[PDB]
Amino acid sequence: HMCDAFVGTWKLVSSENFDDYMKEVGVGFATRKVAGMAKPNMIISVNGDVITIKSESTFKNTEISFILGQEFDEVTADDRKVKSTITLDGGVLVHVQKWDGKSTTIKRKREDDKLVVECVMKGVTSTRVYERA
Ligand SMILES: CC(C)(C)c1cc(C(C)(C)C)c(O)c([C@@](O)(C(=O)O)C(F)(F)F)c1
Repeated sequence: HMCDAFVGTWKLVSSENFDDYMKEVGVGFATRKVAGMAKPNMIISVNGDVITIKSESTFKNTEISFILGQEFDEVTADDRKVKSTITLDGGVLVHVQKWDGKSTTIKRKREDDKLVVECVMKGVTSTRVYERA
């Protein structure tokens, strides 16, 4: 029953500061413009110890599967090759991506009927709000 409140299909309903987050990460102009326009769904499922997170949009369809605390290699939607570890910290899914001596953290949390995603790169934070589809 790890992660029960995250499981389901979620749709993006608001975004703040996402372009600036992407700039800080190093995403190029054209990808920022097209990715920033995306209205993704996020589909989260659990089977045993394996969590799967899919992101589906007109820009890209991506999927990660992982076990909490166990590092994995990820190719991000902007084509970074990163080493990722996802843990549960006080009910928050904390996703750390490492590449080229850099690091970014993406947190997913349940707040009321929303799934709130906070993306941090150095001092820049983007907040993305999803609701059930
Ligand atoms: C949906 C899409 C492809 C625009 C997208 C692209 C990225 C980048 C480019 C890797 C920064 C990203 O981080 C996120 C996400 O962080 C968000 O919604 O905030 C995630 F992962 F939660 F879906 C979405």
